[PDB]
Amino acid sequence: CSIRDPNSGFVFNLNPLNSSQGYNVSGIGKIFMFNVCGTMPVCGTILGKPASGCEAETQNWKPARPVGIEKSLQLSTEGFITLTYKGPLSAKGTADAFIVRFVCNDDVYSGPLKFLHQDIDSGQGIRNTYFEFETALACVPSPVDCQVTDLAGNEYDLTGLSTVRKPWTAVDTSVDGRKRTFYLSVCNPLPYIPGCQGSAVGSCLVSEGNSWNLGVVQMSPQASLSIMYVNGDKCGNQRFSTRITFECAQISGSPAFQLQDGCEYVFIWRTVEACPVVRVEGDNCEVKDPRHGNLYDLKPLGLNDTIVSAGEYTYYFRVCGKLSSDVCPTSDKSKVVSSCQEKREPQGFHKVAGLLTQKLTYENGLLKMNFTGGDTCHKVYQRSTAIFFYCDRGTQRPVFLKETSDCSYLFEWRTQYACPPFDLTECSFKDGAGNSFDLSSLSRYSDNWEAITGTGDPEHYLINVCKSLAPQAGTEPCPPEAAACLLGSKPVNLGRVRDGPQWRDGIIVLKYVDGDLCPDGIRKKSTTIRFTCSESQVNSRPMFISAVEDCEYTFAWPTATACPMDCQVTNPSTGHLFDLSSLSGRAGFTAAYGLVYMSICGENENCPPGVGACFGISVGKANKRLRYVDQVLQLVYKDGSPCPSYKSVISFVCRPEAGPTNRPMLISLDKQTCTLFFSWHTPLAC
Ligand SMILES: *[C@@H]1O[C@H](CO)[C@@H](O[C@@H]2O[C@H](CO)[C@@H](O[C@@H]3O[C@H](CO)[C@@H](O)[C@H](O[C@H]4O[C@H](CO)[C@@H](O)[C@H](O)[C@@H]4O[C@H]4O[C@H](CO)[C@@H](O)[C@H](O)[C@@H]4O[C@H]4O[C@H](CO)[C@@H](O)[C@H](O)[C@@H]4O)[C@@H]3O)[C@H](O)[C@H]2NC(C)=O)[C@H](O)[C@H]1NC(C)=O
Ligand SMILES: *[C@@H]1O[C@H](CO)[C@@H](O)[C@H](O)[C@H]1NC(C)=O
Repeated sequence: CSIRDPNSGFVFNLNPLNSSQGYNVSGIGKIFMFNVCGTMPVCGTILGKPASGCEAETQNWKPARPVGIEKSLQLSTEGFITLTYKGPLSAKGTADAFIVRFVCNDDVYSGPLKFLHQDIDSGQGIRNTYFEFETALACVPSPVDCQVTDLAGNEYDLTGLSTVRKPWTAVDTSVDGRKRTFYLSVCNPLPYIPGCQGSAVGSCLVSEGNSWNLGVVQMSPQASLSIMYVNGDKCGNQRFSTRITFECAQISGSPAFQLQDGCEYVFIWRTVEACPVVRVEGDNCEVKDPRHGNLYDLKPLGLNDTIVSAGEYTYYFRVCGKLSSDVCPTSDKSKVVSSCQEKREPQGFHKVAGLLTQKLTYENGLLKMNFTGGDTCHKVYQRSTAIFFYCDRGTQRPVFLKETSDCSYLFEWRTQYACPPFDLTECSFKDGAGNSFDLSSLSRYSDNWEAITGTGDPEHYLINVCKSLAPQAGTEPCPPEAAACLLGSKPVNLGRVRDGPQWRDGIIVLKYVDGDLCPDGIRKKSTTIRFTCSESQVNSRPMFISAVEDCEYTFAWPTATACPMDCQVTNPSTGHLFDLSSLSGRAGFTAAYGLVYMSICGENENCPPGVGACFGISVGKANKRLRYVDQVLQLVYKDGSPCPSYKSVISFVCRPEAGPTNRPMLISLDKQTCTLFFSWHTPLAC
């Protein structure tokens, strides 16, 4: 059922509206039903044909005025889209008609079908009936409002995704061969891409110098969140479509190509923009958290003037208070200075950077302060000072970020004062052998770990290491005491922090306890994290393993962190262990000069005992601290004879074949530091 707008040049398709339940509405004491670009087998059979529309009176097996033998679709005088189902020639040479108009609504897809009126010419036996059908398919390809509300009343905004300077893209290749780059836009047309322009192209595939428009910017986002772009260029008998499913997540994600269902390309987009927008203003330097319920109080940060240095300038500000420092002098009028830029001489001056304010704003889990009303910059702008507060264990000094185009001076401050109540545990332990383990690097204060489960899993798992969870984005927050959490019906506490990690039956176990009540109503849920040493897993995530009787939850985590902290050293990136013990020995070797005697990993029989190298005079004591640096193995022999302290740096370099003269060579003598630099090309370094 497809037509062209002469004003627009767009190809409209109502194809997607073929449905099976069809569409059914009341009026004039009877119910009118039909389907679109499809049949309505209920009340069918005009001749032997299945009928597109019907009529009946009810509340009914019996149909009436079956219609759909002559189907017609066209633009009227307005340039508005009309579909006519004419039925059979009853009498007097005229057929019963259904006339249905398609009216643009960006916000809905198969939007309310309302009966309008019917014209009754009894004289000519034509009972002609008139309908309106709201759809986004009627809308000409144009940019869309990118703000959404769900039925629960949570507001979102995906404008973040559309405002980017770069075009979002998902690359995807097959087992061998196929290589393609998906361009996605949100609510706005794609940026200029060679081969993809059309009218309002939302998703585009480029492969082998062929571009495909896989959906036009048509319908607004729907509520988790979804967008569909439809009416892309021909795919056999159909036209291409793209579905993007948004999911609320800690990261600023990219859209990831998931699968292809006929002519529809489906993507999953895990991003922070998809998270319910909730924002709150406070005064008296305090603000209440809408999710947890706790009160942030930043008054403690204002008990002294805060000084931050930048390049040549130096910034003074007092949190929620008047500056005490003898700079930017201004008491005149009703202006209380809270922020000052001082450019130190030369060509230095003092500029007021912000006035007193005790307003603390909370915007989607960030705390902000803006000191306004400063000295004029760029004729029209008043200098302002913004501080962004993030949760952290200790309240460290703020750091200068940048000056905006409107002379807003931006500061980040990670401080515990921005952190809800939170439990903490010692995260280093030792095994039976005395090897050191420290998982403290996996403790996250601003975010949490998202567990890896199955790809369709309706539930997500949040975990932190050796502490209770950081605050989470959304309006369904976990109980504050939880260190692990389940996110179905309600947020489920899976366990609180009690003890640190322990070597239990030859594996690293972290146990959280006293979560929500188990279904039997006598026990409380507990979580076990089983850590397994894996050098390659450097950014790894915990994999959810099992949930026994909705009571015992178990995760596994292969990670490089869980690994223990003899002339051998490990490549920190690959894990290949280089052993230089096979070269050691009191016997040792000589390097060209006069000569130089030296032994590695051990002492030499020509020098004083305990000295690694000498000539004749000690040039360094033997030692065992081997470093891997820049694909080279390195020893430093220090504390030698007096420098007219002599020292020897020995560097081992990869050589796939053992050369005809495979002995170390003195490559430098630094006279300013009395340092002897040796290089040795040996197959042992590969
Ligand atoms: C801490 O608090 C202070 C106080 O709240 C905040 O500082 C303020 O920042 C405001 C920006 O939101 C700024 O308002 C601006 O007033 C200027 C005066 O010239 C006005 O030009 C700005 O107007 C822009 O937008 C309006 C409405 O759309 C337009 O009518 C106007 O022509 C300007 O349009 C352009 O810039 C917009 C963004 O600024 C663009 O969206 C828009 O596309 C358009 O771009 C064109 O012109 C731009 C140059 O102006 C150019 O970059 C672009 O290429 C195009 O050529 C706006 O009303 C306040 O002036 C400022 N406070 C003071 C004292 O001046 C500060 O943000 C706070 N810090 C934090 C953390 O928020
Ligand atoms: C309409 O959809 C029905 C059922 O959903 C399917 O059997 C049929 O092939 C579709 N027909 C057209 C005209 O697209």
